[PDB]
Amino acid sequence: SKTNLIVNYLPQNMTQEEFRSLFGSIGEIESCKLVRDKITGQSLGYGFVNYIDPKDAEKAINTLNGLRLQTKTIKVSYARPSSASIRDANLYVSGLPKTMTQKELEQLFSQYGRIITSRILVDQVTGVSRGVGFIRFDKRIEAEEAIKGLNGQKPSGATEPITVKFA
RNA sequence: UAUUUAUUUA
Repeated sequence: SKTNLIVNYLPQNMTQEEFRSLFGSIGEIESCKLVRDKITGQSLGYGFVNYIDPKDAEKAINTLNGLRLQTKTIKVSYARPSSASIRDANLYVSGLPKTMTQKELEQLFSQYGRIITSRILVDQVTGVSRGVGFIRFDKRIEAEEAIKGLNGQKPSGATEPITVKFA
């Protein structure tokens, strides 16, 4: 992209001043906004930062993505143009073979579009995959196509079909 | 089985 970034997985405890201070350390900011619930005013876990110089947005991604704050590992990337088309593109998947890795899950789902995020849930105790997870596509239409082409199907070597639905 | 609960901001 260019100068506008979206920062995800922000700690519930982080303040906008800390937000601006952390990203302000990279370079001049034209504006930034820790997103908050319109009624409660509490942080929603993410925010945006728009740099003056695109080279700084690049440096922000290169240096701050993966930074661990409190219980979070923040993610820094380019904000896609705000559009209703990117909303509601998150899927809930179950029945996956527990042998499946996240790399394989994305390879499976990527046939239908650009993946923004993927996550396979694991058991705290045994540590074994639970065969469930989430996949968020770039476009709602891509998620709809994945539901149609993957719900009730059996992946590559699977013996059991999987369920795909909007989160 | 709902995520590092929560990726598009008067």
